[PDB]
Amino acid sequence: GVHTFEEESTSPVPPAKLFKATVVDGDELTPKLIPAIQSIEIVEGNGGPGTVKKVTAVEDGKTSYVLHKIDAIDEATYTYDYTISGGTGFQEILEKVSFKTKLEAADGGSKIKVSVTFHTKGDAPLPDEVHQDVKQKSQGIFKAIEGYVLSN
Ligand SMILES: O=S(=O)(O)c1cccc2cccc(Nc3ccccc3)c12
Ligand SMILES: O=S(=O)(O)c1cccc2cccc(Nc3ccccc3)c12
Ligand SMILES: O=S(=O)(O)c1cccc2cccc(Nc3ccccc3)c12
Ligand SMILES: O=S(=O)(O)c1cccc2cccc(Nc3ccccc3)c12
Ligand SMILES: O=S(=O)(O)c1cccc2cccc(Nc3ccccc3)c12
Repeated sequence: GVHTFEEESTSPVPPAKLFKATVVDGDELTPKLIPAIQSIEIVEGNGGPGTVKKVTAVEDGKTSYVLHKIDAIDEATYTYDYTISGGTGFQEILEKVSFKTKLEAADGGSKIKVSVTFHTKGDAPLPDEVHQDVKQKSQGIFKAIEGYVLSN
């Protein structure tokens, strides 16, 4: 089953700085800022579309990973589209979740435009708990980096 959500939020950080921290320096900063995430390793490609990253994390003493695949990336338009799937750490009811993110200038800061598509196994509805967990983690990473950028 396919479940789509669209959201907008704002940041006081201007788009080039926010894009650089979250997308270009994200693989270095995320493990430093999020206790559970141990590493983000490129397993295929060189940072362009098709690049696959292995994200390893620890929870309740156990180690697992998921795969992050770049669908599109363009620095000039602050565009970053990526898919989370597979590995040993992914939500059981999900085949994949695809993200389309875009920043634009707003009021000295950034407007953030997101489109999120959950692909559930078979014809399963998206449980509230799975929506909530993917959203909290997505927000957590983005907002940990944003706070870091504000501190510097
Ligand atoms: O929980 S997931 O829904 O995959 C998830 C969804 C959205 C963003 C995520 C970012 C990093 C790690 C995740 N999970 C993860 C879990 C265990 C080990 C490694 C990564 C993320
Ligand atoms: O949502 S339901 O209407 O039961 C449902 C309806 C139709 C197909 C479903 C397939 C898998 C899991 C479900 N439920 C489920 C229940 C608890 C937790 C996670 C998924 C499905
Ligand atoms: O939560 S939001 O404020 O849009 C948000 C804020 C900042 C960064 C985000 C990155 C990915 C998805 C989001 N939203 C999202 C929406 C539904 C499900 C999962 C994530 C992000
Ligand atoms: O902790 S929980 O709400 O369970 C939580 C569980 C899973 C993912 C989370 C992502 C961001 C923030 C949380 N809360 C949080 C609460 C206090 C300080 C920092 C983060 C998340
Ligand atoms: O991760 S902390 O452990 O604080 C940390 C530890 C050691 C050095 C740090 C340098 C800059 C920012 C941090 N964190 C940070 C995160 C969000 C907002 C402001 C600062 C640093």
